[PDB]
Amino acid sequence: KQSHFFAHLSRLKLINRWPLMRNVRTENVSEHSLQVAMVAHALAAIKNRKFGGNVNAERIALLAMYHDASEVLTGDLPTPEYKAIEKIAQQKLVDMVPEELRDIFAPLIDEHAYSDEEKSLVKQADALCAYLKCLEELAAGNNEFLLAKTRLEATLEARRSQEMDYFMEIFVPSFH
Amino acid sequence: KQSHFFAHLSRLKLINRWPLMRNVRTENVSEHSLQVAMVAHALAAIKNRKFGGNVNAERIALLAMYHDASEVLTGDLPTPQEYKAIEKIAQQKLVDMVPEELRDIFAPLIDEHAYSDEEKSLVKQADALCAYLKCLEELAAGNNEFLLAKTRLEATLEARRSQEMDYFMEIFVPSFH
Repeated sequence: KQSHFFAHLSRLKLINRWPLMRNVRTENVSEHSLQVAMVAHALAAIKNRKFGGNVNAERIALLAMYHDASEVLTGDLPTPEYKAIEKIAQQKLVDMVPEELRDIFAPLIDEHAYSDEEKSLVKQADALCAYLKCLEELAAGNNEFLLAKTRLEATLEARRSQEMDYFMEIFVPSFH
Repeated sequence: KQSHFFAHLSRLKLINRWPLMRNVRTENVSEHSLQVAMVAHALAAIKNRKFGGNVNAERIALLAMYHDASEVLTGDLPTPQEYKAIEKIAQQKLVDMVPEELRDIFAPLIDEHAYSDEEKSLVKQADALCAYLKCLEELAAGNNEFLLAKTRLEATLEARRSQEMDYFMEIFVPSFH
């Protein structure tokens, strides 16, 4: 009868990111995830408004909100077959959803269920938010994020798009 | 041409909730908004799935995400009403920061203006639930400062009672210990 799904989701805030480093401010996955939802929805809106897109931006936000949800079960594995830790964790999380509601939540949690465009937008937003964390940490005189900023920059180019270009041009200078 | 909008949104994680009590763990507005969006979405999908709903559950999530956004300009004012006009002012300040070409997208998310009545009701249900869930968390960690808030959030929840909330409470809420 009773599901522990939301009980586990409530632990996202407990999972800390960037653990191999001194952080001026510790960022948890719940915070990261809201920021990614917000950036991803903006990328989607921009693509629709300016670059011919036909994206469900509200849907994109919701995917972004759940994208790192399995980490309540695994913790954060920092990136310098673990896609298999992740797949298992996502399934175990989806298995907690009552059967009659599970088809709602499965494509939110399971990244393999994302269309190629949805996953592109979500991963653009994730890299920008990671990059933006690097700038905030830099701006507060923390040089430990120098390296991370440089590879994030390689990632950002790899995931380059018109909507990212716009975002970077218009909203990112303000983070200095 | 450069907007400070997202630079200000980034600050939501700096704003702390329940300021007048000792918290076992301090909850920020970013952590709250996410949990509200998750709850709001679930209350919308449940209504749709089991109780004859026709709501856009993704729209509802988005709104929930932005419901407290203006608090990056005002901070958090605990629950006691000209303070509504002041929140109205902070919102429009935030809206004014959006590039003109996107402002019609963002304006309705920040101001309680888009909101259809069912849509505003689901977000408020979710906000009350998440306030209540936090009271449960603190009580179960040994913190009696939250009893009183619990008692008054239960009256708020009765007042906002719905079928989909009844479902949520019965299935998902006892597990928070």
